[PDB]
Amino acid sequence: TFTTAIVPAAGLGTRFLPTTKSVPKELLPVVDTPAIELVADEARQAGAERLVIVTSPAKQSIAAYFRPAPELERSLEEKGKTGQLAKIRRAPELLEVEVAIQEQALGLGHAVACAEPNLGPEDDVVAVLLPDDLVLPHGILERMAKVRAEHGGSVLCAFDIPKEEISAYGVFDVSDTDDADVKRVHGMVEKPPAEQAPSTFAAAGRYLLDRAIFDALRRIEPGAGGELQLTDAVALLIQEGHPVHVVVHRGDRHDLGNPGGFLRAAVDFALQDPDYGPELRAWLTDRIARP
Amino acid sequence: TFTTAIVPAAGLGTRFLPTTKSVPKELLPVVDTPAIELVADEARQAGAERLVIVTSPAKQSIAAYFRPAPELERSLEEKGKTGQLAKIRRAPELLEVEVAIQEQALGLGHAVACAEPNLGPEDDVVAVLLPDDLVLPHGILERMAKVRAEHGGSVLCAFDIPKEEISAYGVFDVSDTDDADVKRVHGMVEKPPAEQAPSTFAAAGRYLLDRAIFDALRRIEPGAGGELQLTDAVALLIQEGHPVHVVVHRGDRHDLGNPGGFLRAAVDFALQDPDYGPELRAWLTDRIARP
Ligand SMILES: O=c1ccn([C@@H]2O[C@H](COP(=O)(O)OP(=O)(O)O)[C@@H](O)[C@H]2O)c(=O)[nH]1
Ligand SMILES: O=c1ccn([C@@H]2O[C@H](COP(=O)(O)OP(=O)(O)O)[C@@H](O)[C@H]2O)c(=O)[nH]1
Ligand code: NA
Repeated sequence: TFTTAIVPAAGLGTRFLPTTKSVPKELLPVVDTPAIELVADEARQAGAERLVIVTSPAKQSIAAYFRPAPELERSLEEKGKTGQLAKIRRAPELLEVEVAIQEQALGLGHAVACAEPNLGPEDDVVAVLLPDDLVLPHGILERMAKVRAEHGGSVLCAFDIPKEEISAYGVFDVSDTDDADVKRVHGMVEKPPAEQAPSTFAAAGRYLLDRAIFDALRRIEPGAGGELQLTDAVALLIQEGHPVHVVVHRGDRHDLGNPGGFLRAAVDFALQDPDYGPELRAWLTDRIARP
Repeated sequence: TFTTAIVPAAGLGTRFLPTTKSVPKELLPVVDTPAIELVADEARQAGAERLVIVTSPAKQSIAAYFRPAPELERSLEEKGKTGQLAKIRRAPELLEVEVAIQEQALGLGHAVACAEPNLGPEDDVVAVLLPDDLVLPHGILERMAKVRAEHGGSVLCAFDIPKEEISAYGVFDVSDTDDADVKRVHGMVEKPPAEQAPSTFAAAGRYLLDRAIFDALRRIEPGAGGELQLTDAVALLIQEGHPVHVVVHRGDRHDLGNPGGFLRAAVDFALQDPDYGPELRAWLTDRIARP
């Protein structure tokens, strides 16, 4: 049981210039649907009632997407576009949405800290979903919530990636529990060489964090500019005997962080859509047989 | 010889809801570059010195895209990201851009009519580029200008589409000239059944229009709700003996009007981009051979 999910959405998306000069990265469509909607939908399916979106001053339009649009709805109703009407009603009815402002892009720990004013006394634990990761099928947070129910404390997420390929990620130092997909976390190493990787478990952008994380984020050594390393806040909770576990995702994943990975997501989803799939698959079938 | 290009961009992209509730269709990226920049570049490559973008009040932001971004530019300089800096300076430096408002989306003829106040004393001919078409590899307007230099009057654009796939388009009733890719236009049929199509030449969204089109757009019978169609204006000029020719494009084209056509564009470009091609091709080889 968490009721509040936090989405850190305050980057620029340099890798998507020049589009992200004018469009927030999180509003970019996967086929026809903004990435932020796909992440809100995952959060709702795992039981979120509220979504706190952390954004920069210039990207406040992310949240405006989740507000009703009576005029557009009326216009669409008047033209009998009932299918398109349902699509625009979906995000505003998923859950309650609020914005927290991160004044400057000081990193992920700082972003999470910026959400604390939006929490209530009922928020003993909060979900955190990074919008550049899609984790499929939906439900990693449900597996994580079961871990929290049995062990208390905080829960993280990993992908299983061979050591030869993991050096770009944070890698957990782990030991076994009674469940093979659930590991006790002793720590994390940033970007180990293959030979020094403590495991094949690479950190993924899903979190179920005890409310104690906020106090840990205030107690850690800030960075040069005021960057608060979420990883250091987790290490502090560990040192103070807070239970931290990880669930290993065994499904598919997509990385919306660069245009290449984004395009893979979009093709993957379009090919399953009966409106787009057949005609795109036939086109692709010929396109890739030629230069 | 034209210096002004008009881009009608005032539709809602219904086919891209729910994204187009918040993001103008014409700012959506093809790999990482907004559609509108690709169209602007085609215009500039045909010798346009000015872009008049016709848009709705809701979609004026398509304007800011073409403005300098000082703080963003300085940030990239400071980080030494010379290649990304060039990406964001490309659009503002392509050509002069201005905006004309279409208050309500009453059709393409009405949209073109909205750009008339932006014309100066030398705009005897104007280019029109529909932003949902890409004409590859090198556009077509330079070829159209040559036709206008030979014959006077106005020039249209067609794709060569088999009769059994042509029924979604306007189809020209034509006769031959000396040049196999230039036809004399006698008329245009809307959405003929295959067996009735007067040719395989489907109307494409490029035009080189004599200034006389604005008077034709004033004299044609408005629609049920005030919809002027460019079609009726062209037919009226033809009736009055205005010469109308069409150039048949034989190269490639993309349709950015729907999510399917848009992804085909993105995959086409990414496969030719060395940053994505080889790996994307293999990904695609596997992906299309499974549901
Ligand atoms: O809510 C957030 C999300 C990210 N970031 C930071 O902003 C950058 C993320 O940029 P993004 O994820 O948009 O990717 P880019 O394309 O800019 O590299 C990194 O420095 C993150 O630490 C942040 O401060 N707040
Ligand atoms: O500048 C323009 C461009 C289009 N339209 C009209 O708007 C509709 C098309 O909208 P759009 O091209 O965005 O496509 P959609 O996704 O809505 O079908 C057609 O009736 C066009 O004639 C318009 O009034 N002004
Ligand atoms: Na560019």
